[PDB]
Amino acid sequence: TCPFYKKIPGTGFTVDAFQYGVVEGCTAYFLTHFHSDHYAGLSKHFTFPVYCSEITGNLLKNKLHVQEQYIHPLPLDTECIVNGVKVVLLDANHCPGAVMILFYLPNGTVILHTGDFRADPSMERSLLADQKVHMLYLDTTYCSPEYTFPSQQEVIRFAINTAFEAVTLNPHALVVCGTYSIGKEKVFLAIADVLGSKVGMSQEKYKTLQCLNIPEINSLITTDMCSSLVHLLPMMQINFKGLQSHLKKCGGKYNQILAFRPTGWTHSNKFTRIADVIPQTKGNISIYGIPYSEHSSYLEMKRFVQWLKPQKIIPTVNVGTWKSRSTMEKYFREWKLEAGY
Ligand code: NI
Repeated sequence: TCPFYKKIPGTGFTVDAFQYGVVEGCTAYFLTHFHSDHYAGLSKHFTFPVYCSEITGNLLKNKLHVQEQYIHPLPLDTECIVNGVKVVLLDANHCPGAVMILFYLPNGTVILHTGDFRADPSMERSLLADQKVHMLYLDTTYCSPEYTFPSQQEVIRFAINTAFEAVTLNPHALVVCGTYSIGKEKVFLAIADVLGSKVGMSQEKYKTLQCLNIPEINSLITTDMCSSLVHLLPMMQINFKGLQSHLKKCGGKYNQILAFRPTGWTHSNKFTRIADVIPQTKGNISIYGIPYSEHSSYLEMKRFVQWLKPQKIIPTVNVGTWKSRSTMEKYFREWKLEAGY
């Protein structure tokens, strides 16, 4: 059935709850971002109001074929009334089009649902600063102190410097980047830019990217693989067998591949600095695993919550085991006791 943590009290609202059939009592279905664990169940057959950002709304229409009449895009940073309740969408610093939702309940309670987010100090100067939030529905993906990772800017600098050196030493090397969803576009775009190439990809993936309102996008991507020296492929194909295969396809235009796998966290983070990362190599193929995250580190999540000072926290991730639930709850208490709320 629909879990309680997908339901917003005192409203007829749900959040990221599209795989339970008709949810009894639900008058509006909010969608925080276009990732499949969250949109699961949507299709052209859906006949209830969907509320979301403009970008998420472009992907609903084009990729899932949801009917225009049921898509209700809202602008960010703007007080909006939905079925008699004041809401606000905010940038979640996750993938394109990803939002957090502020609900202002008729009774005076204020609820923030983060969706999926990477907490940032810039959030402390949005409309969140203007009033008190009583309840926080929190993206707890990396809610444990072992989860450190570098800034996004540091990771992109590593990737750009690595690719530029490799191709300047060998102008017949190909660069390949993995993808399985929207997000982490800066990886392949920043590498393409430093190399003076467009990024080459399949028709399906090009269509996906053309929904994202990225400025000057026609100048950065293409479906002509032959004219491009940065290729995007399915994350599944980022391994030695899949890469040798792909190299054969290019017809002797290239004699080396340098590939990037943007992972979330991986255990070499607890030991290794970004400056010290190394590839796995077999022959003329090298694969780099780089920790580009679009979720909060443990310290970023902690700072956000200690700034916000909510009265109650409802986790939306890792809720499936008693061990994880009990661990999260202990961090919440530490944080509250250290900060004094
Ligand atoms: Ni997500």
